[PDB]
Amino acid sequence: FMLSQAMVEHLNEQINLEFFSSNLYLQMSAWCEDKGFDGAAEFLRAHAVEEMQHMQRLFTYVSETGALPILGAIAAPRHDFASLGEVFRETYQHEQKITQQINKLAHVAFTSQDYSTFNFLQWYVAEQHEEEKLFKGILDKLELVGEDGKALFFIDKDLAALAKK
Amino acid sequence: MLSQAMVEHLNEQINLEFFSSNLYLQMSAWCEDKGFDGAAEFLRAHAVEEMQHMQRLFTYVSETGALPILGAIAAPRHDFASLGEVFRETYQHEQKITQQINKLAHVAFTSQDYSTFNFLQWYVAEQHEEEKLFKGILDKLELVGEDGKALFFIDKDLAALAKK
Amino acid sequence: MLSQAMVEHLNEQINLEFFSSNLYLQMSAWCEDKGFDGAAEFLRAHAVEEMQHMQRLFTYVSETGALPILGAIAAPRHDFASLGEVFRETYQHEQKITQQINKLAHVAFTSQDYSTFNFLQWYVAEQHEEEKLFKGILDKLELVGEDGKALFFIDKDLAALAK
Amino acid sequence: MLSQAMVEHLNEQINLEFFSSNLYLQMSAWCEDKGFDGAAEFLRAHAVEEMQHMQRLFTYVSETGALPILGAIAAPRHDFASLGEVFRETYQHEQKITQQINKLAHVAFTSQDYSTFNFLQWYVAEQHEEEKLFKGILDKLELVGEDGKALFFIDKDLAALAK
Amino acid sequence: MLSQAMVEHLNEQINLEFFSSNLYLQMSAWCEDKGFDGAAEFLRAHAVEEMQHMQRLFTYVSETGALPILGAIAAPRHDFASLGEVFRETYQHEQKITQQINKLAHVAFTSQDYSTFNFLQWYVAEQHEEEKLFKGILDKLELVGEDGKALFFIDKDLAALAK
Amino acid sequence: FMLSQAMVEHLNEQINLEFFSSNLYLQMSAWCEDKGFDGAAEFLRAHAVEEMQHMQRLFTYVSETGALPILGAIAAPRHDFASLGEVFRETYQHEQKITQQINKLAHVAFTSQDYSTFNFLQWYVAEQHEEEKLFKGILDKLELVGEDGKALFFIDKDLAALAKK
Amino acid sequence: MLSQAMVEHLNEQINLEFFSSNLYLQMSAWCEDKGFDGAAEFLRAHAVEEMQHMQRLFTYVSETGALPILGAIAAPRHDFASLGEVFRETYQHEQKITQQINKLAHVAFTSQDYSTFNFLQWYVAEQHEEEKLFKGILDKLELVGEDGKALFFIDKDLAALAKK
Repeated sequence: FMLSQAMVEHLNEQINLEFFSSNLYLQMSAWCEDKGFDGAAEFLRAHAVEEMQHMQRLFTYVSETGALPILGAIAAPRHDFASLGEVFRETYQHEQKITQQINKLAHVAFTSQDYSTFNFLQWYVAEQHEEEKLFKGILDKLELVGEDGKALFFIDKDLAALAKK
Repeated sequence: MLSQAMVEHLNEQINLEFFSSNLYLQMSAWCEDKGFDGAAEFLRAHAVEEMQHMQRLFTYVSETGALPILGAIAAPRHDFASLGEVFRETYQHEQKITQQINKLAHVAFTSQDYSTFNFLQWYVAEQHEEEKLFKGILDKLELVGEDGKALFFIDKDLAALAKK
Repeated sequence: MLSQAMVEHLNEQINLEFFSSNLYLQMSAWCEDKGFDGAAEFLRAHAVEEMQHMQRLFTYVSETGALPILGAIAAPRHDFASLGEVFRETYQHEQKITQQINKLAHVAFTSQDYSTFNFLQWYVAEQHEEEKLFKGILDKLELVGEDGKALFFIDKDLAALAK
Repeated sequence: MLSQAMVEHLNEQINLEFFSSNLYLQMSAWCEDKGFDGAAEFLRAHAVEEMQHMQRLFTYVSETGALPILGAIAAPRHDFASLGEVFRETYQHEQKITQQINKLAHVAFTSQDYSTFNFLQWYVAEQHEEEKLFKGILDKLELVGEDGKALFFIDKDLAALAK
Repeated sequence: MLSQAMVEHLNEQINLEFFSSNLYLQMSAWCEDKGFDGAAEFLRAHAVEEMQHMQRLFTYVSETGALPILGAIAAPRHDFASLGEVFRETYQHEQKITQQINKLAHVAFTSQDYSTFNFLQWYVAEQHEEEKLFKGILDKLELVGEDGKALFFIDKDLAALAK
Repeated sequence: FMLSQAMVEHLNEQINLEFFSSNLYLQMSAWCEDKGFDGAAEFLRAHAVEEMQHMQRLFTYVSETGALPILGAIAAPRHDFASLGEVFRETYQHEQKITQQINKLAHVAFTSQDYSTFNFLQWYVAEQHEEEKLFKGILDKLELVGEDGKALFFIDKDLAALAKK
Repeated sequence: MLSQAMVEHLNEQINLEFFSSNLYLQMSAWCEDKGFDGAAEFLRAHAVEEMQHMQRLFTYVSETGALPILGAIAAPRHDFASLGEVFRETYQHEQKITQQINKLAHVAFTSQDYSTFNFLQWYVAEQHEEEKLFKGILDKLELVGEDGKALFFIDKDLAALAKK
C-alpha cells in the first residue's frame, strides 16, 4: 500500500538490473584474471560485490514497504572481451546506463509524489556520482599511457591499488 | 590442467550455487512478507553463505587457469503456500546440492583429478552439516504442527538459529 | 521566510503530532488496565517518540522566525474493545500521519520551499520505519489469533520491542 | 543417506571402539595393581581418548539421520603376564583398529559414500599417530629389557607420555 | 584391606554404573532420532556424568590395592515408545541406582568398613540431587502433557538443564 | 609394515626429487643474483627453502610410518641459463613435473588402498595447485611487458615483492 | 675479486657442507628407526645448522661477484651397526670439516685474500665448539658403555642437548 503497484514494478526492474550488473562485473573480473591482469580482476571483483550491495539495499527497501521484491532470471553476462581497454570502456558505458536508470527512477518517484521512494533513491543518486568520476579516470589513464603491454602493466597496478582503497 | 569436461561440470555447479543463493533470498522475502521475520533472517544468512560457496568455486576454477562462466541464473520461485512448504522445499533443495557435490567428487576421482577431488571435500563436509540443520527444521514442524501458534514459535527458533 | 500558509500547515501538523502522542499515551493506559504491560510499555515509549516528532517541528518553525502555536488538543479515545483494536487503530493512525507528512512535503515542494522540503525528509524516512513496525504487529495478531494465550505471547514481543 | 550396510559397519566400529576403550582401562588397572603407575596413567588416558573416538563416530551416525546402536560389550582380558605383554597386546590391538578403519574407508569409497570417506579421514590420520606412539614403546622395551630396573625406567617414560 | 565380598559388591556397582551410562547414551540417540535435541543433549551429558561415577569407584577399588574388574556390559534398550517413556525409565533407573548405593553403604557399615562407607558418602549425596532432578522432569511431563507442542517446550527446558 | 615396500620406494623417489628441485631453485637464484636480478634471486631462494620443507615433510612422514627414508645422491642442477625468462620458463615446467609426480603418487596410494598415505599427500596436492597459478602469473608478466632490459627491471621488482609475501 | 682457485675451493666447501647436513639428516633417520629419538632430535638440529653453514658460504661467494656452484651431493650412508658407530662417525666427520676449514683459511692467507680469511674465522670458531661437543658424546659412550640401558640414558642426554 505504501508503494504504488507501478513503483514496485520499477523497483523490481532496477533490482534485476543491479543483479545482472554485479554478474557482468564478476564475469569481467574473471576475464582480466584469465588474461593476467590481477589488479583489474581484484578491482572488478570488488566492484561486483558493491553492486550486489546496491541491489540488496533496493531489495530490502521494497520488502520494508510491505511489497514483495522479485528476482527474475539473471541473463548470462558476456564473457569474451577483446582487450582490457574494452573491458573498462564497457564498464564505463554500463555505469552510465545505471545512472540514467536511477535518474528515471527518481523522476518517477517524484512525479508520482512517492517522496519516501524519492528520499530513498538519493543514496543511489549520490553513489552513481562517485562511480562516473572513478571509471572516467580509468579511461583517462588508458588514454594517457596507451594500451601497449607496458602501459597495461602499469595500469593494472593502479587498479590493484584502487581495489585496496 | 582441468579437463574441458571438468570445467563444464564446475561451471554448472557455480551456476547452481548462484541459483541456490537466489532461491534462499527470494524465500526470505516471502517469509518477511508473511510476517515470519525469524525465518526471513535465517534464510537471508543462508543466501549469503551459499553465495560464498559460489565464490569459492568460481575462484578455484580461475586459479587452475580455466575460465569460470556464470551463465544465466534461473528465476527462483517467489510464492509458497505456507511456511512449511518453504522449509520442505529448502530440505529437498539441499539434498539435491549434496547429490550434485557427490557426483562431482565422483567425476573428479574417476578422472584422477585429485586436486579437484581434494577441493571438493570442503563442500562434502558442509553438506553433511546442511542436511542435519534442515532436517531438524522439518522435525520441528512435524512435532508442533503448522497452525498459527506453532509457526509463531518455530519462527522464534529460526531467528535464534540465524544468530550464529 | 515561511509562507503564511506553510506556517499554518506546520502548526496544524504540530497539533496532530501532539494529539497522536496523547492518543498513544491513553492507549498505553488501556493496555496496562487490561494487564498488557508489554503493550503499555511499547505504546508509552511510542508516545514519547511522537512527542519528540512534535518538538522537532515546533523548533523548526521557531528557528525560521515564525511562531509555532499549540492549539487545543482534543481528548483521545480511552475506550477500546480489545488489544487487537488498539493496534489496528494505531496502524490506521500511523497511516494518517504518513499521509499528512506527504501532503506537507508536497505543499513545500510546490511552494518551492526547498528548505522545508529538506526538513521534512527526516519525517518521510521515519514514517517508512513506523509502518513496517506497526504492520509487523498486525501480522503477529493475524498469525497467532486473539485468544488469551495468543495475547499473552504477543504482549511479551511488545515489551521486547519496547527495549 | 547412509546405506543400511554402512550403518551396520559404523555401528560395529562403534562397538569395537567401546571395547577397545574398556580393554585399555582394564589394562591400566593391571598396571596399577603391579605398581606401574606411569603405565596405568598412560593407558587410562588412552582409554579416555578411545572413548572419544567412539563418541565421534556415534555422533556422526546420529547426524546422518541413522540410529547408532551400542551392542553388548564383551569383558576385556584382565589377566596379563607382564608389562611387556600388556604393551605388545596394545600395539597388536591398535593395528587391528587401524585395519578396521582402513576397511571402513574402503567400503565408504567403494560405495561412493564420499561423505563418510571424508569423515573417516580424521581416523586414518589418528591411527598413523597411534602406531608410531605404540611402536616407540615396544622399541624401548626391546632396548632396555624387562628386568625390574628396566621396567622402573620405562614406567617413568610412560607417565611423562601421559602428560 | 577390602573384604573379598566388598570387592565383588564394588565391582558389580562398577558394572551397573557402566551399563547405566550406556543406557543414557542409547536413550540420547533415540531422542536425537525423534528430533528431541534438548533431551538428547541432556541425556548425553548425563551419560558422561555416569561414566564419571563409574571411574571414581574404579579408582577407589584400585587405590585400596584390590583389582577392579569390568565385566561384560549388556546392550541397552534402544527402542522406546515416546519421550515420556524415556524419562520415566530414567527416573526408575535412577531409583534403582540409589537403592544399590544404599545397599553398598549398608554392607560397608555392617562390615565395619568405615573407609568404604566414608567413600560412598559422595554417592549418597549425588543420588539425592539426581532424584530431585529427574522427578522434576516427570512433574513437567505431568503438567504439560505429551502432545507435540508440549514435548516441544519440554525439550527446550531439557537443553537448558543440559547447560 | 604400515607402508608397502613399493610405497616406501615411491616416497623415497619423491623425497630425492624434491631435494634436487630445491637445489635447482637455489642454483637458479645464484644465476639471477649473478646477472643482477636480486628480486628474482630473493624469490627463487625462498622457493628453494619451501621446496626443502616439502621434502622434509615427506622424509618425516616416511619415518613416522616405521619405514626408513633414504636420500641418494643429489644430481648437480644446471647452472648456466640463457635469460631470466628461460629461468622462469624452466621453473614453470619443473613445477608441472612435480605436480604430475605428486598426482601419480596419490593415484598409487589410492589404488593400493593406502588411505593414510593418500590422506597425507592431500597437502601436496593442494600446495602444487597454488604453485602453478604463481608461476604461470610470472610467465604472463614476461609475456605482457616483454624481455627487454626495462621490462626485466620492473619484473624483477615484482619478484622482490612476491618474496616478502 | 676472488681468484678462480679460491672460488673452486669455496664451492668444494659449499658442497661438503651440503653433504654434511645430509649425512646428519640420514643419521637422524637411522636413529629414529632404531628408537633413539633423543639422538634423532639432536642429529636433526645439527643437520639444520650445517645447512645454515652451507648457506652462509653460498651467500659469501655470490656477494663477491663469483658464481657459487652446488655440484652433485654424495649419498650419505644410511645404515650403522650401532648408536655408538653413529657418533664415532660424526666425530671423525667433524674433524674432517675442521681440517678442511683450516686448509681453506690457509689458502686464503697464503694468497693474501684477507677478505676470505676474515670470512672463514666464523667457521674456525664454530668448529672449536663442534669438536668439544662430539668428543663429549664419545666420552659418554666410553664411560657408560654401549649396552641397551647405557644407550637408553645416553639417548636421554642427547634429547636434552638438542633442546638449545
